[PDB]
Amino acid sequence: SVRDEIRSMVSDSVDEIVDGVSKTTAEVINGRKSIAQYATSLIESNPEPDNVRTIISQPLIKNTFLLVGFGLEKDGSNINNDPSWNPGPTWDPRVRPWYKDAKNAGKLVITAPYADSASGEILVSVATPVKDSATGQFLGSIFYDVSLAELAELVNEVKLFDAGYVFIVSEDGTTIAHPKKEFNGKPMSEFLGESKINVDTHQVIINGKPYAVSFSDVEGEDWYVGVVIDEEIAYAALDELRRSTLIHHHHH
Amino acid sequence: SVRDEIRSMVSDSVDEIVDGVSKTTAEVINGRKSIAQYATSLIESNPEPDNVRTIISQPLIKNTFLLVGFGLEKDGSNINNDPSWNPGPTWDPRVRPWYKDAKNAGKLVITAPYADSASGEILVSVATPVKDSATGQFLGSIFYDVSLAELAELVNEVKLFDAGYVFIVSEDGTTIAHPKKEFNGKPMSEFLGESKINVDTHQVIINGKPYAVSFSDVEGEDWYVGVVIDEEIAYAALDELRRSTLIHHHHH
Repeated sequence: SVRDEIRSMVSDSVDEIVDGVSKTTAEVINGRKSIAQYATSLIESNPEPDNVRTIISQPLIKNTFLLVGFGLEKDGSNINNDPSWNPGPTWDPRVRPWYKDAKNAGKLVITAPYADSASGEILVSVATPVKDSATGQFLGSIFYDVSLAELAELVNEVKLFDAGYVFIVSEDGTTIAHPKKEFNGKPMSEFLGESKINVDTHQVIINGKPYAVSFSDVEGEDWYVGVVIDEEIAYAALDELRRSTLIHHHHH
Repeated sequence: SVRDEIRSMVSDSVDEIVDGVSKTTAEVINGRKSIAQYATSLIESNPEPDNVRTIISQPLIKNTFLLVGFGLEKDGSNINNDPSWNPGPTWDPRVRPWYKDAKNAGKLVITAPYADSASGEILVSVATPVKDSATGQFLGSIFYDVSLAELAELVNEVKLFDAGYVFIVSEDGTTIAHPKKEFNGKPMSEFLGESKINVDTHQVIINGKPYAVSFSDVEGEDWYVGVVIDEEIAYAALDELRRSTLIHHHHH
């Protein structure tokens, strides 16, 4: 009954992977949100353009986000942290989804996926409203852009026996991050066949071949981490481990 | 040969635990170092006391560190982020280990454990020198205090089968964080018997009982994570898992 022991380990492995990655993802994303909130709070204390630039141009900010910009309600001007960035002459921050999301929420949010103004790539942004200390009046919003390809790479650093991959979706099945960039912002049905999240681990047929799919909620956003695993490949990897370990122990 | 399979899983589990925790620890500590560097860089841009206070008094800073203070070379004054903190009337930041460590290193460092001036608790600090923009002359140093009890709790969040615990030591065997506060800053021999780090997983006798001990380097500091595990307890936990899984599968 070795086949049984290993098949059981595969099934359990699928669940432990998705649970672990959802915890990892929550930690990373919450960390970035906290950095964004800190920068925003400093800006609210003194929103003078030079001070804004100093706050958003430090290595921590440059390395944590793709791009950061503060758009002003008064005139649609912006202060950003990349002199090379140019969204075109008619760009108005006040009509962008990050700006409206933050304005309407009145607190830090993460946007749904949308197409970047300059690059056209699908991304999400952490977005915060800026209120002046004295009056609490809306001065504008700040975006902190998040690369979805980077997020996909990050969650796939997990060991998966070469048997599949991890992805992130929102509660309605919208793809947040897939190893294949083409699916970002698109319905997960485009790569899973299934359109809605079924949290219980289950089999799915893709390209006429069976895969195990499982999900786990991400605490802090309305996202889930999903995994797609070829259990035949996983079984082989684990069986190899078992045999290799035995042999090695005979001579050590 | 079920005993063999499980004993093997225990041995492998010991190693995977220490490796995983050392990766986790590196990530968390590097994150805190990056936040400290960011705050320091903002302060260097404008070290006026009110601006310093604004930078260090935000929730992110308050929540990431126990306490933050900027000590001045000129007169031994300080600006800190806790009006309730009082180290006594003769406290001079310029003679403290965090201050000298940062001054001498000329870059961000983490101190060896030392006794806090106000509380007497053993802690470590992230410490950074502050140089003025124009002249690059030393203005003073900033400490960002790290709770060792919190760090011990953090690294012990890992699942250990109720079979033992995780700790952190520096390369010379000095305890950085132990679940039992009494050992912090003391030689690891006080709880392990062994005085030097042996990275290969090995058996150690403690209180006349055998334990498996393993270590893994932490990238970014001269620290190691160690684990002490009762393999008899671990075997039982894993055997229970195997049996429970089998039974559950018979009816599901």
